[PDB]
Amino acid sequence: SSSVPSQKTYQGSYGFRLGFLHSKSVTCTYSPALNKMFCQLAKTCPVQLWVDSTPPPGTRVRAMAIYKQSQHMTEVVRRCPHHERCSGLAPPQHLIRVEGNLRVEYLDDRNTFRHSVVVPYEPPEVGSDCTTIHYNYMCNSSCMGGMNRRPILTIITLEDSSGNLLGRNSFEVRVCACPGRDRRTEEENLRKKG
Amino acid sequence: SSSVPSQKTYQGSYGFRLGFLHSKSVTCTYSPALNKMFCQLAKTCPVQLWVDSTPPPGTRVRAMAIYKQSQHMTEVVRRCPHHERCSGLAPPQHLIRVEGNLRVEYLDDRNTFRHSVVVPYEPPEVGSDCTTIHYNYMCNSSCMGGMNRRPILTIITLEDSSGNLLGRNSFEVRVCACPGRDRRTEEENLRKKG
DNA sequence: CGGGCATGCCC
DNA sequence: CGGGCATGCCC
Ligand SMILES: *C[C@@H]1C(=O)C2CCN1CC2
Ligand SMILES: *C[C@@H]1C(=O)C2CCN1CC2
Ligand SMILES: *C[C@@H]1C(=O)C2CCN1CC2
Ligand SMILES: *C[C@@H]1C(=O)C2CCN1CC2
Ligand SMILES: *C[C@H]1C(=O)C2CCN1CC2
Ligand SMILES: *C[C@H]1C(=O)C2CCN1CC2
Ligand SMILES: [Zn+2]
Ligand SMILES: [Zn+2]
Repeated sequence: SSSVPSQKTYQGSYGFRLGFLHSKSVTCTYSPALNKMFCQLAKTCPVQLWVDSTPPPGTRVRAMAIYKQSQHMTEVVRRCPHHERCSGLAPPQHLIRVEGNLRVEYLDDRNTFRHSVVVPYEPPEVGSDCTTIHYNYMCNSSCMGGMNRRPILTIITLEDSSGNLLGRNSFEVRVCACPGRDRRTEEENLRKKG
Repeated sequence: SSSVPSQKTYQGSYGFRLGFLHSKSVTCTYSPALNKMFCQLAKTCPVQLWVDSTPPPGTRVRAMAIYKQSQHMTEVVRRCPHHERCSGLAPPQHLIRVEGNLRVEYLDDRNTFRHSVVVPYEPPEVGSDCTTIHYNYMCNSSCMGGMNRRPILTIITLEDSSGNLLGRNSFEVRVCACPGRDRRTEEENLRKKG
């Protein structure tokens, strides 16, 4: 009955976890202490999928944004009117895109109105321990009429072809002009005032 | 042949001049030194019309915004996509509105695509030396996808019913959250660095 | 590139 | 209300 998707971590029977590459001026950088990705708008944000056990054929990987703060959780995260107007398969209203994938699907939920982007799950290549997806966030966190400075979480779910939830993980995202500066600022704030 | 309207002051045979009331946190304030109005979005910005001689019946008062800097003069000044979407008679794309007037006309030029807003000229009441029009600016100067931090001029023209230009005056506008702060900052910059 | 201005807003 | 943070950007 809820229109707010769960953000509860569920690593599940397949041992599903997210991973991030190690990285002022940088195009993205991930803070383990904050569980937070800092990245630039319309630029590659790699996310690694790690599993202990192999998902069944036909498993799908869904990404969805939700506002982090309780006061905004019920509002659908959308692209701002400016970036919606300056717009391949991604509807211009969608914040999150996937690049480099020929089987991407963009979904608008008939009941909750929430946007999500889905690609097939593929196991890592021989010798690799993870699968990397290239996400793109098409607005800054600050965009007026869109996220409007409100932090979001990205929720990544592993789902089988039948719709069973196999795993769920989430990370906070700040899309900003200066990821390196802002990560250092927030980590210092955590140490000094958190 | 030009699509850029003239901004040249032409006080003309009727002795046409603009006037402004004397005024942090203030909703508007005019700087004589800068010939610049500082005002808040969607709030009253009174402009006084002064003439030495009485215009003929059917005279009209037109207001139009142009970008002040040479690099942007040829671009039409428009409302940003966010404020256009969150919108009486004024088309949502128009930056400048007039409130309190039952004969307001909003014009989109067929050839130059520029927006303007027009009201009839009315002489001052007995004992008064000027006529006041209440303008509203529907975006901040900073609005992304609109003025985008670029200064504008407002051009006020007195035109007879036949289309003759009787007078022209202009003033710079900064639409901003804190007119009093920003006026003091710019006037200090003028004294120290201008 | 990094230093520092910008400017709506602080929940 | 004013002090000062915010955060894309400096032409
Ligand atoms: C955004 C990511 C990173 O974390 C670094 C810098 C750019 N990409 C790949 C490596
Ligand atoms: C998660 C794995 C690794 O450890 C490296 C970088 C990303 N994938 C493939 C090789
Ligand atoms: C915006 C104008 C002014 O200059 C002062 C303050 C509010 N209005 C009327 C007087
Ligand atoms: C321009 C005139 C004045 O001097 C005062 C204020 C505005 N109008 C009417 C009275
Ligand atoms: C973040 C900051 C930088 O380091 C360069 C890119 C964006 N911004 C301006 C220059
Ligand atoms: C300009 C500044 C003020 O003085 C109040 C109104 C807008 N802004 C925040 C509070
Ligand atoms: Zn945006
Ligand atoms: Zn606007």
